[PDB]
Amino acid sequence: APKVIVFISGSCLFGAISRSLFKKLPIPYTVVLLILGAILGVVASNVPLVEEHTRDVAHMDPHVLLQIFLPVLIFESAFAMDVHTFMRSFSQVCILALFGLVVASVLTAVLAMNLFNYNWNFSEAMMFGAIMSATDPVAVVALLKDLGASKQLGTIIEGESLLNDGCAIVIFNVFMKMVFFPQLTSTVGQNVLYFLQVAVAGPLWGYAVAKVTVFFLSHIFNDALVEITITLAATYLTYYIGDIWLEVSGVLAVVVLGLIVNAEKTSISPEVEVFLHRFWEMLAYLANTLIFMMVGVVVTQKALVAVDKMDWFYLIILYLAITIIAGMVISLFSPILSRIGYGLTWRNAVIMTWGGLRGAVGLALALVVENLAGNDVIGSKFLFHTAGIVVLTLVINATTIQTLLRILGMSDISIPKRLAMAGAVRRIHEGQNRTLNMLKSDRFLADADWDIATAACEISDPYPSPREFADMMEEARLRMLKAEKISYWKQFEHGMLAREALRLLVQHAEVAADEKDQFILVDDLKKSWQIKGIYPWLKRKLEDLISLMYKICHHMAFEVTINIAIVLNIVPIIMEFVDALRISNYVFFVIYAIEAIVKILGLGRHYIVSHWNKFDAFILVVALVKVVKLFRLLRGLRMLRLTKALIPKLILVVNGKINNQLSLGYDVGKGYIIGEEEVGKIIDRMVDNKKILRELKHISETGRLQVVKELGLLQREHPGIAVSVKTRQAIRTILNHSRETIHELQGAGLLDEMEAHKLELTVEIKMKRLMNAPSSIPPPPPENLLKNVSWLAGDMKLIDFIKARASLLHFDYGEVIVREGDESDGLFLIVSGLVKLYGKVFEDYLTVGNVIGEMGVLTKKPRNATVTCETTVQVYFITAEDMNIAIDTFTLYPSLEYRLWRVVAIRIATPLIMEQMAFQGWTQEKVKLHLERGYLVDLAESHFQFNIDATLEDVILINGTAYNAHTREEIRSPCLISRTVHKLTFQYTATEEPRLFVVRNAE
Amino acid sequence: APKVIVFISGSCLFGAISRSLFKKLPIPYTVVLLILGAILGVVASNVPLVEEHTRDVAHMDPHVLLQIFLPVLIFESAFAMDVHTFMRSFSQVCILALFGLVVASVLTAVLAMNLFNYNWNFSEAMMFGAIMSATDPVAVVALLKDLGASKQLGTIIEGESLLNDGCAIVIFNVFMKMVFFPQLTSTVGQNVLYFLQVAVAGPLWGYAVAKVTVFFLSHIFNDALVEITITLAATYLTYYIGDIWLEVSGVLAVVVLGLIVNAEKTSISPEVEVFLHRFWEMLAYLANTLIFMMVGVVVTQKALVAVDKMDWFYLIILYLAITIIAGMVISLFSPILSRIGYGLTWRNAVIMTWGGLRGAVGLALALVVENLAGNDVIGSKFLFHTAGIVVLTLVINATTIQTLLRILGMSDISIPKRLAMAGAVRRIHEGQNRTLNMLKSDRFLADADWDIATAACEISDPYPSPREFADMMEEARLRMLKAEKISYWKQFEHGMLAREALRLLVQHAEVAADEKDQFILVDDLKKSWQIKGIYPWLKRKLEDLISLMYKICHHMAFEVTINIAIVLNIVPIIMEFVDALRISNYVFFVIYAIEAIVKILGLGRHYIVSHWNKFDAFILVVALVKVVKLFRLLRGLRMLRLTKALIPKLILVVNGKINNQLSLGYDVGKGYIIGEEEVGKIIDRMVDNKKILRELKHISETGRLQVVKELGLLQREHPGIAVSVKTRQAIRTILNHSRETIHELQGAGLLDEMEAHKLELTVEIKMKRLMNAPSSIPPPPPENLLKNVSWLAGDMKLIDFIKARASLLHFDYGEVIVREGDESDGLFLIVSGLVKLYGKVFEDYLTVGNVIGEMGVLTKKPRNATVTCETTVQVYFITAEDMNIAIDTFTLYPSLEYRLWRVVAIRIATPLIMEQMAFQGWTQEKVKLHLERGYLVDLAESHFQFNIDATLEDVILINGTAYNAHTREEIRSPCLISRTVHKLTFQYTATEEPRLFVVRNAE
Repeated sequence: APKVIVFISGSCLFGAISRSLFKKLPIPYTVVLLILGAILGVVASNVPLVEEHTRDVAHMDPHVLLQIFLPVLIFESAFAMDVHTFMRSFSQVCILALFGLVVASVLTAVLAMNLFNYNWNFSEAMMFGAIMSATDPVAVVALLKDLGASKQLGTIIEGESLLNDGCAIVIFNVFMKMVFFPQLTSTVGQNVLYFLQVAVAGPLWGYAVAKVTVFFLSHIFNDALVEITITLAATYLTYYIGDIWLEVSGVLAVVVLGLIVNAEKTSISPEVEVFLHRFWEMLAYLANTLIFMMVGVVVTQKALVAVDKMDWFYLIILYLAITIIAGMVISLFSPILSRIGYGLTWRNAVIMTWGGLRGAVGLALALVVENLAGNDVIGSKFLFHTAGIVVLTLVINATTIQTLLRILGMSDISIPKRLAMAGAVRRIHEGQNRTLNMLKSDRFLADADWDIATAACEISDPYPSPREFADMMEEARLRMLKAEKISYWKQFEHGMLAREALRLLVQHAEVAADEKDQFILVDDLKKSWQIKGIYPWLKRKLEDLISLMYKICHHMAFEVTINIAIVLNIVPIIMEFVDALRISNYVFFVIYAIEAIVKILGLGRHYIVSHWNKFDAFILVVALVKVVKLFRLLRGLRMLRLTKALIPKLILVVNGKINNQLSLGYDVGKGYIIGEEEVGKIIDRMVDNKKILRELKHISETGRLQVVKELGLLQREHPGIAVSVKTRQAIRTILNHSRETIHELQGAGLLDEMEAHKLELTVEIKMKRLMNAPSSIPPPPPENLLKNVSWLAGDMKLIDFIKARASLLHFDYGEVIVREGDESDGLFLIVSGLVKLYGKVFEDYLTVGNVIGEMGVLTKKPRNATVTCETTVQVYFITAEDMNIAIDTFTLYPSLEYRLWRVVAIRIATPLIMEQMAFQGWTQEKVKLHLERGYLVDLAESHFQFNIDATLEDVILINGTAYNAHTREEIRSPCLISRTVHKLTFQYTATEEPRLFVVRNAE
Repeated sequence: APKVIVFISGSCLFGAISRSLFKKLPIPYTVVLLILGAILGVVASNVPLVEEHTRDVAHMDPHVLLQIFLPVLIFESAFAMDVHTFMRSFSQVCILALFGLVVASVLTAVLAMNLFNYNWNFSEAMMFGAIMSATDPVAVVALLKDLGASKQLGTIIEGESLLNDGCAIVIFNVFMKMVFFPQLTSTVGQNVLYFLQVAVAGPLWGYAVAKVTVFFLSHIFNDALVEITITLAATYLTYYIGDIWLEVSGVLAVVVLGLIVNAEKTSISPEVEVFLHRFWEMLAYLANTLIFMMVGVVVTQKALVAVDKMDWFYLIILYLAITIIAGMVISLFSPILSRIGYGLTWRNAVIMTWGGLRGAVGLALALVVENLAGNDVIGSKFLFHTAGIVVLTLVINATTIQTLLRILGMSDISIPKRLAMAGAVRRIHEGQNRTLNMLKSDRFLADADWDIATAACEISDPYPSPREFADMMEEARLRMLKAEKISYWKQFEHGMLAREALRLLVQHAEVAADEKDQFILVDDLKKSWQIKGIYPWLKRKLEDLISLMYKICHHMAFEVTINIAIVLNIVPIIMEFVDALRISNYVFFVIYAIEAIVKILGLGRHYIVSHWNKFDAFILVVALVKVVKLFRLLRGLRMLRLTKALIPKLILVVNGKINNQLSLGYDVGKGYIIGEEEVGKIIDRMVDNKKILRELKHISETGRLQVVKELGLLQREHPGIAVSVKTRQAIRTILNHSRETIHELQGAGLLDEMEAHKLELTVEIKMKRLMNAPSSIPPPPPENLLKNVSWLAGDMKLIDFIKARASLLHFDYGEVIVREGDESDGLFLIVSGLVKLYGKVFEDYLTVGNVIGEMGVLTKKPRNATVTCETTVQVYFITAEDMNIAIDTFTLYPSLEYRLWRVVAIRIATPLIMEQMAFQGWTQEKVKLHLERGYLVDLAESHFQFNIDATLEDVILINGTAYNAHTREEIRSPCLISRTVHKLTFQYTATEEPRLFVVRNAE
């Protein structure tokens, strides 16, 4: 009976000890595992009891390593990494990784032939080179994450190393079959078929299983166990079907699964994500520690009795050569691949060519070779050289990478840490001092040991002239970039931005920051919503043209019955090409009679269908009838009916792809617009030069106008996808705000924990259902647009009155609707097309669902902005006389005048509160939500005098000329009343009736 | 080769299907698993291919069920439940569960003897009863959690059922050995020793392994993988060592390990807790579904071919009998055990005697019996009756428990849902409507489909006269209880309360709520800090009196060298009772010479120690020397030096127990005091009767005074533990507030996600290090108390000046220190003892570290409260003339006068802002932290006139008479200035100087 408990338990304990005790040291903890295994190996070589307890795990079957350890170690790497940045340039990175591994393997094999004195063939040398061409970027990515070189460079090298490991395993298997099992006699055509089976069919199987898994996972709500078990069983079944068919070369399939399931994380609950990540991390950790222990013991016991001085000399030469060729491949390949957008600097190339640590994949392959070799010296040489190279890398490179980085670019933390991390630690210290001073004046903690608290609560920092004009210009540019980054992050924390859009925006900000003089250029951002114009649009266009029983027999299972008949009939169809013939013939005749009477009924359909009717008639003609062997399969061509119902599914999937691109484009554009709008208000009081601030305002306005025009045209091009994405945005905003309300209720004590958990559960169910919505919502008719206006919704009589007196107007390109200075003819409502509103110095673009001329119909003022049609525009026109009639008709508390004045009041009051800036962090959304709570009260009830309390947070003058009760303080609209005022009255003037907007505090 | 992949995969798939499809249905999903297994069993009995694919998992070895399935199913139940309420009355619940299972098993066995026609012995019948005496409370606890009957009743029944399952397994094994393996022979002594091995040694082994595991887990910081692997390996090794020694009776050891590890959750990171809980949940889920599938197929294939009508009749009679005896045991046992503090009602007893569902433990035992029986009909009868009883319970009881509850107590949701859940949903709806109205007036989402958003964003509700005087009295009492519960929850969310203290307080509130007329009585709360007065205090007292080389050779390894020598010498000592004798004798002689020269050196220690020197001399006398066999072990009695170093460890563990009790007591007392203090201010403006509010204020004041006096005496009794717990409270408060500051920085965009993660990591490391602090911090000397005063700290010259002129006064019980009306002699500082400050109608208790008479030395006003010594009090006295000299000496910006005025200003201004309550949700802590930011500015610099801005949040008049610039507004101190005021000036009056406190808004 084999003894394994002590070895596994001791490996776990020693891994914990080495992991905890080598946290601070720069050396990796795995070399400690290697030396511990070496000591255990020499002890077992001396002591027989330790040998008995060690021999059953130290010398295992090679299929344990090939079938259990390597799939886990590769799947954890594939599953752990983020893919949304790596899968943008997936094909090119795949090509780069494959080419690099192939060339490095060939140079290592040539070195193994000419330099080494062992009589080694090309197959043995190529397996040798494939072993020593598998790297590990863990140190490089760890030291590049915190240094802030790029978040788009660690993912690239991570994915490249993952593909490197996969192809290294594949070629190792290909050459191991030739070396150790030479009885096989596959030909050139068989080799080509095997290459097609490995490099194409495997990833396709993994992709299909992954797609089915996400499809079934998206329909499970509030069940963590079902999702976890389904995901794990799908992983095992993918591995098993790949393993029994492609042997160890069928790892690529599971790799693909690990990527695809990682990409579609929205169908997986976050608790399921964290559980699966920790699960696979623990499995890979156990495999890693076991591999290092067993290679240590088996390299001390066996491979250290057949070594000479020439072996050590060859190990040193090979260590030099692998570094030389690792530099050579990146020198000859990476500068050509400048299309990545992450062009190599002098520091980055040397960092990623020096931190090429070796890992446990090559050690496992060397273990497999040593097990398969037997008593031959080839396994001993393989294990000795692989272990020596791993040791040399893990010492020298892993300890000297930081020193090399300091030599290259001083390893300096730069500004992000120089200043930011200083602010936080200074204000954290001040808050802690304030809390401690509050605690010292308590009544119950007055006897606490304050030395202990003070010492154990503080934290530590982890880390005129043209020249003057250029200096303030650079300072203002850096300040604007910093403020834009703050705005993007604040938009993220409120749930108004997705993670990918925020990452794109901050990547553009960081790219523009380190340049000498470059702001956020629209051309870099334009590659977020322009990606629709590829083959998906053409494919959707091509499929658009292709597409008593049609209504009475119509149901959710009308054609599904025929589809079920096809699915039931494929099984007797498919057995002919792969006794029981009589029953199959009888059911064939029954189904043929059924479809014959179906076609007889369809003869009354007036032959409307052109393709499907002809194909069904041909099918019936074939079914009604050595040519017998041919006719046995000729009747089996009855799959012409599946492609009739498959066209909508392909249309749906191309709609999903277009929507997935358009959502990211819209998020990027909206975030940029909001960031510029906030930064223009922020930088107004932080610049001490009129020319500099004028230039900054000009460039910001130009960029914002270009972005908004492009977004409007993108909406115009395809309405269904735009309506779908905007609806999803609105629903996400509402759900996020309701979740915030739930959390605020829970914090105030008014909600128990279980009640809050139930409400949060309902909110998450609604979010998961929203994330699987239709990807193309049809645009609404203009009547729905007229009925859904903010000041018209809810009143059926008013809706009928306005709809009866409204007219439709159509305008072409270049027409002018209304010029400046003219009297207000009426009120517009854009229902189709973009339009440009320009006047006095300002210019904006209005799109569908927008209203023009509310101020003109309210205050009877002349127009002040010319409106020109950018496209063919359809508008709704309401005459001003009808608007006056409707105003004088409705006299309820939700008055037409009241709502009409409230809308323009909020619209004119938001910029004043934004420009005020008596605080910080007052975003446009939270300013708008603060102004929404406020209301205006007519002065007729209060005898034209208002008494000011301090319960108001802000008071704004939206109309007329103010007159306070002290010295008749006179102010002009629109203006934010000065903080130091008193109670104000008003005089009834028939020419102008002033009105004001007052906002209370939060209850 | 066996085929198992299809069966396991289909079991997982069918479990997912049944679990998802039967969420809404009231029936449990496991009966669907049973019918699916039955259909598969009849198909395999017909079709041979399905039989080949089913027979290898359907008919497994019984040791797979005994060694893998039952340990997992019991450990998951033990590990999942919370224990801090169940382990309060652990021994009594254990006794109750054991007695109930024993009697019910007896009753069942008698029924299986007399009624059934099978010739069954006592052992077979007792194994039958042990199989059918194992229940499952899952439905009862699920329907009692949401109903809100009691949070202290679900845990009790959960633990009782867990112990029931464990003892059922134990007795099943005991009788299965007698039934199926009768070759063994048992005596009285052998059976007694086996009982001692099972019922004592196993739980002790589990407890010891658990203690070692928590000890090693508490020293690991920032390593999830190490903690997870150590915990899982500890679980396996506990199971293995218990297994190979006790067979299936190691479940007690693994249950003890699960409970003890779950109790000590503070040494385990929360991510580790959630991972381990999900891991064991998934394992138990797989075991459950597999067991139900194979019992279905086996009962269909085998047990359904040997049944008669009499078998069904006996099944019905047994189903009635098990319910009858389940009622009988709870009728005869539970009313006696009413000492737990959770008495049984009429509804609860019937609910917990009707919802006795059967589970997979009994099914697994029946499968084991069926496997062991062979071709005998006993296994068929066992499986048939067990499966029938499980089916009948899972249908009838699991579907009719809700109907029975609605018959008993209407299953009505009561008030907590009637009102609370209505407020939240109404408010949530209003917030959603506000957000939607904000979104409709946007510029980019103006074309969204608002019908879809409106329909998919709304949520649904889950659910004079004495009589008049009594009505308002009841309304006021319910309002006070609700406000107290809100205050306790708000204290929890701020981190000022622990979970156990909050649970105790809300349990007392709910207990007092449903009574006719009963407030929060101090006697119920007194059982939180009175639990010190048990044997731990006496044990600590008894151990207190027991306890050139002592300093020069002293180090961290001085006596540890001798301890290491003892640890090295036990191995040659212990082998005598269990060739190599010469080396052992030589090292014995070497160690004896070493300790002889140690005693020679110790001869110069003047023979100071009495016990240890005598024992060491006796050890040396023994070591310097068929009696040879006795002397071979006589020299082995050298374990008298470990108990010298073991006394401090036992003192430390009893200190830890005392501290663990005292922390809960202090938290309960502090939370009650704060809740009463807030509720007294809240209810002031919510009561419309002077008599009712006077009575409520009187009872609240009496309770608060009693609690604060008891807490002061508890501090007085033992200073070290009190200082330790108060220091831990202060450090926890500071760390929580710093974490809040980090989150607020992250929300405002000024901190990146990675920087915030690093700062949070440092905060969690500090919290984990704080949770493992010493449990007895020595009290400070009075000099440290004088140097740590809030208005004296930081100034070394002032500290020296005050310390030079301070005197120490000692007073006994009953003395009066200063009476009312007398002139202020000076300033006090309590450094030892409790003291009572009573005067004018008010009365309070002051403890160490408190200052009396600051107002008297500031404003030179006569004393207004007599101060009487409740105990022997040591105080620090500073003369008033020296205080005046110090005031007139220091003239820097931190003035003594300014600091004293700020302290008394915050002290006098906190109640005014507390009473104002302009915005609800104002806690005392937040009011204090808001007042801390404010400062007072002297009127001499501003020419005795102050200009009011609206940048102030609150203005308070702490001294003098105010005189505004309008009508010379006159107000008297202390008073909160009316919100409607203007800029005020002041006149220089030599007799009294008005001073005021102004607080700005948040930047």
